[PDB]
Amino acid sequence: SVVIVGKISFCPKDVLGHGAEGTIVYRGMFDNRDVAVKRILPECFSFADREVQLLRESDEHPNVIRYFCTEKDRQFQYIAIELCAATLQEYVEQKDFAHLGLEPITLLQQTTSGLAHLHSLNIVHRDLKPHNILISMPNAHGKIKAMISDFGLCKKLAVGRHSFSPGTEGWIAPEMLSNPTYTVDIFSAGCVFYYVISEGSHPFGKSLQRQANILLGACSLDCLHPEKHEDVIARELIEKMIAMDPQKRPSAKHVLKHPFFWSLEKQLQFFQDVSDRIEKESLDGPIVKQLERGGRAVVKMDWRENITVPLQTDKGGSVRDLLRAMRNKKHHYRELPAEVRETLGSLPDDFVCYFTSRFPHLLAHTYRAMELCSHERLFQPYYFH
Ligand SMILES: COc1cc(-c2cnc3ccc(NC(C)C)nn23)ccc1C(N)=O
Repeated sequence: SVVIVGKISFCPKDVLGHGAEGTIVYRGMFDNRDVAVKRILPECFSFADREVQLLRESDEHPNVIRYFCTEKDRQFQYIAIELCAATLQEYVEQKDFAHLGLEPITLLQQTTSGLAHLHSLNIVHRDLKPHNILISMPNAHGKIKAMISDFGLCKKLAVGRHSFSPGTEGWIAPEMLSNPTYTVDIFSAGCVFYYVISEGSHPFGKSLQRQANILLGACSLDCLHPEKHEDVIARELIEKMIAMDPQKRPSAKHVLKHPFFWSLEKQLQFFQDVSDRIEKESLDGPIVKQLERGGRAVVKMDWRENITVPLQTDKGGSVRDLLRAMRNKKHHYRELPAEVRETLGSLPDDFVCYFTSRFPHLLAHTYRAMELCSHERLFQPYYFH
């Protein structure tokens, strides 16, 4: 036997999962299309009506679950939505999906892109978590993508930028408990970022302590190494995203421009663009002095003695001179000997990594220092102005 509420139809045996409110997701069909059917209860009819409407307005984005139809009977309301592979919670909690060869930073780009679309439409999610972030079915070209999904707890803003004081514990922003705004979704995103990166951990600890810890601002990003470039860049972003002060949190569009998302080519191109921007530039200059404000430690006192034996043969405590050296070796790469291009190359991937491995604070330091040129035409692909 099957449930038929035309054009929506599902077999009650095929249950994908649940929803804490009493809602249950099934595998079903709408208009000869394989869909996921959500069976919401009469008490929750308000949520579904908000949900269906906000989806009608935003499902055209690729990182937002496609909504199909809504049909009511004498007992329930049914929502036909896009059928996906699994949730982000199942993806992270089961390392079988690893064979799918999905890129963690790309799922997060897709999730942030989906969220950034919502925010632009003046929609705050208020319930962003791994259960609601879904992993699509592979298309004809084998591509899989992340999507936003539980639209029940959303709120559309208007003239002003304020929400009033609600969700699922462990992922709620501190201000929603204690005015709240789009930055509530940035906090929940920050937690989701660390959870995928750490392959299961959460900044605020174990599932039951998490919300009590958010209230106390007691967190840990200890899966991130202080001297591993990949982890260092990741920490920078996550720390700002999970800030106890909403004012200190970056916007969705700010998050998408962060080096965390940059390719190895982009990472190297940024080092070219900055070292090209410096000179002609005097030390007394507010750009040079801001960049020199620090390492020393970033450059590990002398950036020459920690470099490879064949490269050192080809000031020694300057980030400005280290980046100038990098520019000179990148430019004159094919007009350089085989011995030095073997230990450094191949350009661009293995080239930039040679310095990011040996100096894990170089990109993180240069990026937040060079934030002074955030308005410049040259630095538009690096910051959000
Ligand atoms: C989180 O709930 C949703 C899930 C789906 C959905 C679509 N395809 C799949 C495949 C597996 C699956 N696993 C279950 C939920 C554990 N869910 N799901 C679609 C929409 C919603 C919503 N809350 O609106």
